[PDB]
Amino acid sequence: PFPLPTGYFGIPLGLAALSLAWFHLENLFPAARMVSDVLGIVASAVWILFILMYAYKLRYYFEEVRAEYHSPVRFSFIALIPITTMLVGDILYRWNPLIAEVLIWIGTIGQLLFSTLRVSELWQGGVFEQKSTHPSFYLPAVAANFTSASSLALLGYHDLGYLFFGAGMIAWIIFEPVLLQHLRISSLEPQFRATMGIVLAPAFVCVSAYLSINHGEVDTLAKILWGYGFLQLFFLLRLFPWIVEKGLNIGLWAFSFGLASMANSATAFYHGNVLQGVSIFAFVFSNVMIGLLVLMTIYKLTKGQFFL
Amino acid sequence: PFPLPTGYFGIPLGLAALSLAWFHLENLFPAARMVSDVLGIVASAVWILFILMYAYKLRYYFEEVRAEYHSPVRFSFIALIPITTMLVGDILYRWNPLIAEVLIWIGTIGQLLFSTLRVSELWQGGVFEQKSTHPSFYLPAVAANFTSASSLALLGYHDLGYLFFGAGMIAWIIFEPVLLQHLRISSLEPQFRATMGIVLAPAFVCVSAYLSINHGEVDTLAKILWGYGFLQLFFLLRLFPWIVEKGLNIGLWAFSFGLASMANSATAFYHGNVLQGVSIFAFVFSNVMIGLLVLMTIYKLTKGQFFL
Amino acid sequence: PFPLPTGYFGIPLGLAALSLAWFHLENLFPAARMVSDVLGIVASAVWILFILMYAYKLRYYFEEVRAEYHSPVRFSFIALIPITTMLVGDILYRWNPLIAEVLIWIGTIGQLLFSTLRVSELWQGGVFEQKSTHPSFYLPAVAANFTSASSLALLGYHDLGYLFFGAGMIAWIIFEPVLLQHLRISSLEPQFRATMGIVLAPAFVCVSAYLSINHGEVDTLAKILWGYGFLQLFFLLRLFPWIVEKGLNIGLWAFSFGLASMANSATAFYHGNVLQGVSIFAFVFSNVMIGLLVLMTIYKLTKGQFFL
Repeated sequence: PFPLPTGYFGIPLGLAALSLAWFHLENLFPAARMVSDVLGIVASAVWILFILMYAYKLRYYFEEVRAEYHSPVRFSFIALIPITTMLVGDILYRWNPLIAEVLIWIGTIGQLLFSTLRVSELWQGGVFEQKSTHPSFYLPAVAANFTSASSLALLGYHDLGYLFFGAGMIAWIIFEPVLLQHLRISSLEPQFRATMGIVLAPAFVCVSAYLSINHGEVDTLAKILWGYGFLQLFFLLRLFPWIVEKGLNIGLWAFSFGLASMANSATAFYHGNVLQGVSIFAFVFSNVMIGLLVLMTIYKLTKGQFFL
Repeated sequence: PFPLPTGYFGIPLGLAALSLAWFHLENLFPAARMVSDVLGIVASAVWILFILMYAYKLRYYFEEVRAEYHSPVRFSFIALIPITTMLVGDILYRWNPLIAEVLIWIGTIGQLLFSTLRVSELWQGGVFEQKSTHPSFYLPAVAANFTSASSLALLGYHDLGYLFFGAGMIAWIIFEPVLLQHLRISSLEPQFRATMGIVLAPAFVCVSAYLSINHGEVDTLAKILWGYGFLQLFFLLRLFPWIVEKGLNIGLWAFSFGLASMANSATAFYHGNVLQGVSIFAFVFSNVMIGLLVLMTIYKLTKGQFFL
Repeated sequence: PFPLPTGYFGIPLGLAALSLAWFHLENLFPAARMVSDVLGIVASAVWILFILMYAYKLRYYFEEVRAEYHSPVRFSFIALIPITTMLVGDILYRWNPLIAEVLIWIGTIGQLLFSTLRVSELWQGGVFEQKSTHPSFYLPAVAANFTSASSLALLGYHDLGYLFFGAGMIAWIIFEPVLLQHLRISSLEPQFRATMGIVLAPAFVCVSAYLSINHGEVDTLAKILWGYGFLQLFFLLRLFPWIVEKGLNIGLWAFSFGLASMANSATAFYHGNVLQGVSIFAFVFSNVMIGLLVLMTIYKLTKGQFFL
């Protein structure tokens, strides 16, 4: 097998999302920019390492890449590569806007092409099964569109960002019903339980992208999106002992994207003088959870229980 | 078996919702305030009686309470208690704002905790079944959130009300698809057919809550919500002979929440000079239907076919 | 059987939608009004011919009409008659507003009654099956409501148009999840693959109706709707070789409604100076695709492969 699973890309993804969330606090806190820079540099280094390892996989492990691409469930994790690429471009935009725009466009085109080629292929039927409805399916159809929308908004293409954001939002609200019904009916295997944290992602990622596109204006839509996001957060907090029933694992980084988007939207709301206490609580909670994830990853690295 | 099914809480629930709907017509009609006061007092008395009966059930019938709480389908009716509590708090707000706030907060916390502890347990799987997808599932995930949002808006917490309203709205949008698909596929047993009236509830309850939070402004969202609510109302009117295939019963009070929310939104739309004729028709239809429900309940009480 | 399938009504439907889209370009081009008039006249003639054929069917083939009405899947195509009637009324509104209003009201009442009588009857269950979830179900529940909303907006009834538009939009959002899940799970049979083009319709029909009701003011909702519409357009472009695996057929006109609504929304967006390049591309693409459909229909007619 390949040492690095494609699902490990959630580490740089979450770190970059948290870096952007901290970047949004540049003015109110002098060390916020330093924290954002540190997080962004760490995320960029991790993303570079993972991209090189995935290139090695393509060159010498193309059979596994083909298997995961053709699988009805594992293909969704390949969408983490363009998402993390767009996030790294967003990070670099504070230093080199040209490289940032190049990376953002590369990631947007890559994720759009991947969704067109694979997510639409499922409509043919026969390969996708009722037990293939996993939370990871948000990554190609939902998370990628929101990330592309936010990145394009960062580049100034606000109308194209609106298009991508709407695509992601409607895909999210069109897929989540069947996903939740399947979770209610057919449970979820322990090895796939860590991916339940992706259920927290779309609700907060949508509001983060919307606030990025519309210059951080807190409309009724953003408040509604936090309503659902906090409902989901409470639901998953009550289920966390069941998610980690078999123990802590690197798969819990799936919560990282949701937590970082929650922190970003929390900064946006705090800037708007709306639900300031709730925003502070959400930001602190997301930061503490991501710090615990980082500590767990460090412990796994030291103990050697990280790579496969 | 306890003489009071947990589903009988829809009587005070609908009566209180209609009382608030009439309260909204205080200025336009001099006896509207008297009608609202009468409805609110009757609803409060019925709610107090039912709360005492349920406390008796807890003290001496805790086995049945546990069975209904752990059931994947019957648990949803326990959410009627916090909803009725919040509605009674809303009623009392016109007399004792402090008691109203206390009841509203108690109900909001209770329903949020119930949804977190039970609606999220279903995701574990193995207990919820495809045949457990019933209209009653709206009560914990949807109706409770809308009622909490409207109550908080009544207290002045408009942003928290927006959060709760969005949670309820997105929960409704996420659950209704599978519910309607199941209804199309697996029919519905006669004993559960009376609960089909809850399908009418979310569309009108959402617009009622939205108009409560945003100071009764008729936005495009309210018009859209009435569009879908009237579509569903026509759909259920065509199905009413099928719903009462085995005769009228106290289960028809499930329509009461939808009718009362329709009346409240009708008052809100009439105040805004938007579709005044349709608003008057909806208000009159809701009042007449709830009066018919009250007459049926009185007939059952006299005949002795009310308690189980 | 009867020579003309009820699904052939998509020809006048698509032609009329494209005629309205071109009519929206009256001022920009001198020949735009002439093109719109030609398209509208051809669509009206085809609709008159098909209505006469369907009247002949009712008088002398009522058994087939009853069979398609009672079928859980074939009934949806009967909604094409009121939809095309409303579109023809919209066309005639430029010449005889009174006849246009009469036709629009007749079509609105007919489609509303059909949905109430049949779409709601499916909730009884036992006749609708998991394999009856086809894209054609959009026609009675979604496309009809959007067309009625747009037609009513054309007549000046903007609030009633908003009601119908919201009904259609929420019906679309409530049905698409299970439809896409079924498509992913079970492959659509080749004879029903041509109807996959109806999946493209709702996303663009919704934005077209919204622009018609709100005076073509490009709002965030319109941009979101284009986002999802273009996502679905790419998805179906990837799938087109699979849709026509067994060859081209008159069933491909199902794409006509989606393409024409895309063209109409393209005119609306170009008017507002929002994504002008994308608007031009969408308009040209829709016009070229509908022209290809027209050429295919002409070739089928010449080769005697059009009627059954």
